[PDB]
Amino acid sequence: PWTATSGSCKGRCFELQEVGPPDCRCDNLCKSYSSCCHDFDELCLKTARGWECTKDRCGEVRNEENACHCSEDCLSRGDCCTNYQVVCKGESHWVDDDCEEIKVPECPAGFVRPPLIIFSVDGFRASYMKKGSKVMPNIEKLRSCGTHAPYMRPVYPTKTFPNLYTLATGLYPESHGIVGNSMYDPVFDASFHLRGREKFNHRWWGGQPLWITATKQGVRAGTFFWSVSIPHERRILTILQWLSLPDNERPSVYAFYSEQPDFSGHKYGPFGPEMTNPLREIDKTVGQLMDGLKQLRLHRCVNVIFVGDHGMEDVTCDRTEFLSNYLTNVDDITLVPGTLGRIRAKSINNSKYDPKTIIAALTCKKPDQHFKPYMKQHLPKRLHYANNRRIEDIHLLVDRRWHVARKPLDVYKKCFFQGDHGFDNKVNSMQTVFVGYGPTFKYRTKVPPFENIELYNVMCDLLGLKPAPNNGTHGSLNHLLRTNTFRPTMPDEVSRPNYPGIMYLQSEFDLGCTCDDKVENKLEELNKRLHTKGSTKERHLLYGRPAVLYRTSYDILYHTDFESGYSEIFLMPLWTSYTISKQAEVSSIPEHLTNCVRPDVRVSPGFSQNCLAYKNDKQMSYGFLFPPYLSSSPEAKYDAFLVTNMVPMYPAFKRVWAYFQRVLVKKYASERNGVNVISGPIFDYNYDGLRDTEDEIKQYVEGSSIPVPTHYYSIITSCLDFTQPADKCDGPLSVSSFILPHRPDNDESCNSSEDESKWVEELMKMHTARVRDIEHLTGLDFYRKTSRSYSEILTLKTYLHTYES
Ligand SMILES: *[C@@H]1O[C@H](CO)[C@@H](O[C@@H]2O[C@H](CO)[C@@H](O[C@@H]3O[C@H](CO[C@H]4O[C@H](CO)[C@@H](O)[C@H](O[C@H]5O[C@H](CO)[C@@H](O)[C@H](O)[C@@H]5O[C@H]5O[C@H](CO)[C@@H](O)[C@H](O)[C@@H]5O)[C@@H]4O)[C@@H](O)[C@H](O[C@H]4O[C@H](CO)[C@@H](O)[C@H](O)[C@@H]4O[C@H]4O[C@H](CO)[C@@H](O)[C@H](O)[C@@H]4O)[C@@H]3O)[C@H](O)[C@H]2NC(C)=O)[C@H](O)[C@H]1NC(C)=O
Ligand SMILES: NC(=O)[C@@H]1CCN1C(=O)COc1cccc2nsnc12
Ligand SMILES: [Ca+2]
Ligand SMILES: [Ca+2]
Ligand SMILES: [K+]
Ligand code: NA
Ligand SMILES: [Zn+2]
Repeated sequence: PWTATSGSCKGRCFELQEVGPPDCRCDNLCKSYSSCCHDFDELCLKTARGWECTKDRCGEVRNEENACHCSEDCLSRGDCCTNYQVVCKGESHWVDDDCEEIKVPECPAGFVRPPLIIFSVDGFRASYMKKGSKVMPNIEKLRSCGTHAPYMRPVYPTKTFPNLYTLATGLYPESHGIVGNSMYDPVFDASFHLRGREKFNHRWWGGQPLWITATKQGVRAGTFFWSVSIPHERRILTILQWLSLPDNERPSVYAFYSEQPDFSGHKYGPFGPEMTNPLREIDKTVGQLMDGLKQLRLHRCVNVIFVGDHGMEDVTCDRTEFLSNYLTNVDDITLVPGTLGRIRAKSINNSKYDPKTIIAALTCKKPDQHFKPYMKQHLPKRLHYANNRRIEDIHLLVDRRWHVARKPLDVYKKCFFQGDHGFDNKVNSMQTVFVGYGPTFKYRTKVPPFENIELYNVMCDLLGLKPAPNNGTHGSLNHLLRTNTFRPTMPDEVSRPNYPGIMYLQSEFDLGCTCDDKVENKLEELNKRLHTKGSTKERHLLYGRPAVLYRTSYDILYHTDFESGYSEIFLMPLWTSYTISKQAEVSSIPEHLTNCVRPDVRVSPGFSQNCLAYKNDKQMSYGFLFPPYLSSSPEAKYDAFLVTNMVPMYPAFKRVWAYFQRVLVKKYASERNGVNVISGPIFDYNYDGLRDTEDEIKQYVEGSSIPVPTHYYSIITSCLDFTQPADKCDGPLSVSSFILPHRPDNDESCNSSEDESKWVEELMKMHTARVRDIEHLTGLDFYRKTSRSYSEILTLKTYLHTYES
């Protein structure tokens, strides 16, 4: 675009409404667009005499050339140096004052709501709060007096633009569209990059960021972006001047952004000796804001959020893997490189390109290989990184401390750097910070770690806004807040279950199944009837039946050892619930029952699986959701071979599933003092993170209507106080969950030729999940009947067990 830069910034410095080219701009982004009026530096970026009042400037004659003022009129003009009251009026720095609870907002007249200030710091690693604590007194006072988490989990990839835009929208990058710091959109045929002009185009930027949500609901917003050449002292002074505007003109929400400590972290590594100075400097900027707020009498009015986008790991040029050491055809691919890999064909005119051969050439080729290839639909579902045309089908998950590059020349026609980020968002070095301070946040409160996708909802709660639809779980962070909590109701159940009794004779079934189960006592005849009508259901279903939130046809089936919700549409359980006490015994499948499958006389032949389909399907076998190994008695074991408990399983997956059921469930019950397990299938053939309808299923057991799951889940719940058994717990719960990919090979696990005891648990840890992730993939709602507050249950449903030490 052309700009007539001969207009003037007189009286317009850091104006909030941006004017359209060809008119010249005076806003905090004009520099980045080469569009400022000729006099912007002169008028808007004054530097004379620097940023601090000195004793000799106190009561000076106003000089409009000064960067900031120490004259008597400065407080009414809103343009004092932040230290004016300290130097000139005997006041204390905010950091030197005792922490005093802010029970109510203490705001000047005309303030309709406590303003919100988001203070975002690039590359601020979680452990900086403890390791830098001696040189960050302002930050340590926000942290200790307010509400803090030990860390906040970013989104993947743990890069700047994806994380800042997730902070602004509450969306996963797959949904907001900023899926990396570099991208190719094949529909646009356009490329997005850090340097350059394409990234300004609005088409990259999906969802509804907080400043737009605010503006649409009548709440005014400061501009959230700052041109890199505007010094931090000037950003802070601009925020404080905006806070002196008249009521009708004054924003309610503001953002400050620091490029540090990321900028230095890339050069020196996360804990380089050079990193102390950048931490001191950020702390000094926080001190400037808080002193400025105290001058304006806003320091007990404003909610301040101190938040990072991601951490920083040790990474050097010598720890690079080269695709040229794996692929013959390296010139036929494009790689997006570094702390992740994304691969596509160099040319869409190349009908020679085959993803299968590239994946195979990159799979377990070298004993200490520092990346793992995936088709994007096979990535751990917790990453939510697939449902976007900008995310390449082929992905490389790079080990922490490493890079991937196409060939060696890429690394020295561009060592230098000692830090980088972008790795798996569960990696400890990638975690970042959260502090909330103000009237609306709690006083001196620690909260558990949480994900950055949750903050948009809370920022909306802080400003009285209705959030746009997002990936947060609204209410899961109510424990951060003194007031403005959001009081959600549980979703309504959409489908009520049937409770079938005995309706079918054995001879009505023609399923091609056999079982050696013909073995005839009137004591345990009343008992079996009691078990089938749900006499043990209180033991095995501890948190109520899951609610089905979509329209479907399903049956509740009771058994001595487990309860299921059996889908007449999918011909298998949606869910299977069972409790395993610390004392439970593991047993074998008796030799005579190895191939036993039994018709369920509560369920019609036409709503049943059949064994003939599994015999004819040479790729597919079957497993059971309730494990026969954990049967309470020889007689109860027959229930586990019901055709209503069977699910399709590739033999390679049955190795994983059998080890989980035979070894790991009992191990968890031993360690956690009992566990409640809910297991089931997931169908996500379009990798959108959402339950498939039946018309989206791409694979069936050959010759049948039996759909093949993409994944199997388990939710494993126990008492947070492990002195109480899982089935008699009086207080909060503890959960871990997974979503295992249902794959026909174990190529993901490079050690899979060894015994399951060396690789299966490591696979399961990689595919750790939130209960909320399973809710999206299944249309079920769990924990409907506990003694716990709903907000606490929402917090439990967002918990991720990360298995970092
Ligand atoms: C995380 O939270 C988010 C937000 O809540 C969840 O995402 C939502 O999920 C819904 C279902 O997947 C989805 O609703 C669909 O969207 C269509 C309307 O879309 C536009 O409008 C909204 C509102 O302003 C806007 O946000 C959208 O933004 C997307 O697209 C723009 C421009 O392309 C992007 O810049 C932006 O980043 C975003 O991209 C992301 O989402 C899209 C899908 O919209 C993906 O394709 C991208 O990869 C990326 O992830 C849009 O501008 C609506 O038209 C749909 O309705 C059809 O679907 C069914 C199925 O048959 C049918 O019954 C309907 O009547 C209709 O059918 C017809 O169209 C079909 C599809 O073309 C066609 O096949 C049929 O044959 C018919 O012709 C549908 O309602 C909603 O858009 C997104 N929103 C966002 C912001 O992403 C997300 O699910 C959560 N994640 C998890 C894991 O929980
Ligand atoms: N000028 C710049 O390019 C620097 C680098 C980030 N940026 C900022 O000034 C602050 O940046 C953001 C704040 C909120 C949402 C965002 N989505 S992507 N970047 C965002
Ligand atoms: Ca960053
Ligand atoms: Ca789906
Ligand atoms: K088979
Ligand atoms: Na393998
Ligand atoms: Zn960086």
